[PDB]
Amino acid sequence: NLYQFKNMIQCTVPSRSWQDFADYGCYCGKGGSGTPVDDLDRCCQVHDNCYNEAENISGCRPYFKTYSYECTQGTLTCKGDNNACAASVCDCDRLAAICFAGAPYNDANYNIDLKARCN
Ligand SMILES: CC(=O)Oc1ccccc1C(=O)O
Ligand SMILES: [Ca+2]
Repeated sequence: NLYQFKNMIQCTVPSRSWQDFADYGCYCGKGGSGTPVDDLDRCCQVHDNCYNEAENISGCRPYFKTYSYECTQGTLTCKGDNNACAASVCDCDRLAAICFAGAPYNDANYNIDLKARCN
């Protein structure tokens, strides 16, 4: 679920407030269309796409599904007790968190005008 995703972010990127990733580029946060503005936005595009794919699983709701995961000593793990939906969503989130940690953050791309620049 989003609360868990937020925690994954806090875990792999402890140097930025999680909010910094909540409204960035065309894909990070609410937005979900257009051309990704940079490598960080591409992380979010793939993440959004990953959620769309999981929604195909009957009864699978990525924003709300609680999965089983651990973040200890610099390592994020999705656990084995996850059903297909939970496993898929956990991996979507895990891969995005890792992606965020390796991507450059451009303050200029935070809170951009989605209606004008992302369609
Ligand atoms: C806005 C939202 O509900 O989810 C997110 C939180 C942090 C980063 C990205 C997103 C997203 O939906 O793309
Ligand atoms: Ca999005």
